[PDB]
Amino acid sequence: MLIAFEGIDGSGKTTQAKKLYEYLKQKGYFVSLYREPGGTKVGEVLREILLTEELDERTELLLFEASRSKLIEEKIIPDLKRDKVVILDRFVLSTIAYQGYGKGLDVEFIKNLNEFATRGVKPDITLLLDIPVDIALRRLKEKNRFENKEFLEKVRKGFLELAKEEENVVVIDASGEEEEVFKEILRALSGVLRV
Amino acid sequence: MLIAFEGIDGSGKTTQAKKLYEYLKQKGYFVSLYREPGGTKVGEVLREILLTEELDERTELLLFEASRSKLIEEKIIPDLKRDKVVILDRFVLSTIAYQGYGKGLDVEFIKNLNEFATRGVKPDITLLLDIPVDIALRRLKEKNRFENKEFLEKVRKGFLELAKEEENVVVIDASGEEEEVFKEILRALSGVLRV
Repeated sequence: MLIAFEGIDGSGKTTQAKKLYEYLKQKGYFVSLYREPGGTKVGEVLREILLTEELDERTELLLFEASRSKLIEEKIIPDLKRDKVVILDRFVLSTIAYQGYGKGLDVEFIKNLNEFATRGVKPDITLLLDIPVDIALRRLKEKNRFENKEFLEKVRKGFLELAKEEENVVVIDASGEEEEVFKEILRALSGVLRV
Repeated sequence: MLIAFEGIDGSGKTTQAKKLYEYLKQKGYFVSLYREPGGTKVGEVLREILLTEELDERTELLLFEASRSKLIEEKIIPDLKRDKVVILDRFVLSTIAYQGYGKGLDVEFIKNLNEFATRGVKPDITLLLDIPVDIALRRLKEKNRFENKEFLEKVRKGFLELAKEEENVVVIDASGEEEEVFKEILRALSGVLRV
């Protein structure tokens, strides 16, 4: 069982992912929660580089994938083997939406690169937290984060197109309040998990 | 015109601001140098409060802003009208980096409050003296004053985040020696002030 949250910054991926983690453990499941990039010793150091160093979009993409690669081989695959419910804050769709639709890199090449890093491991379900950029931005400012509106509009559209073209993605209206967004997530999850 | 020095404690703001004051004065400009908080009679009164009283972060911000308001209308605006070169040891950027990224207050609100206190008066150029926190702390320690490392790391990052989108902000590598740093400041200044 692999559950992946996707969506633009400010969509509430980290908060909802944590809510789900606590919720499922309480129900008796063995669960893991990882963030991308990061999640492993090597992955976290790369996270630093990515968020502090001046990088061209290509080196950036390669570093995101190397982090993903390490996380997959070191923790995700072994977790799934032990029947743990793995929850990901961000995953493959975001790489495509940001690097592809946002920065202009080739989507098929990104898909091929994602495939390589994850050894073909895909989510049983992907929760796309959709939300208008303006609301996402307000929420980010509350945490003193300021993102590029123009860039995010492109990324938002990218996610929505991806939600149509591929398997197991449920679009969640993440514009509402926390508990309501979370309840909508549980309902989408009732289709793969019994809650 | 107005020149502002910004940066964490130990980045050499006071030392370099004084050096610039001397250099400009010898060149023939009529110069004024003020340090916040303070600069006025009421400001000093607020300065002691800020230094000798337990205050929540919101009250602290309002008193800083009040000292700035008084200094702006009593000295700075009149100085600028008289074509005096005004040099500031600390200014609006520091308030944002410290109270916002440092203590967690709303960055957007702080910027708005900055604007109100200054009546819109902004620097022709802002010199952000960037330096690694451990180096600044070393320098502060040799003066036998100690600052919070965890806090400054947040503040330092804050200053750099601001430097990316705030107007007329020049990042000076303040990790160098005194004369080479001042040389950099003078080069940075040549773009707005033909000394």
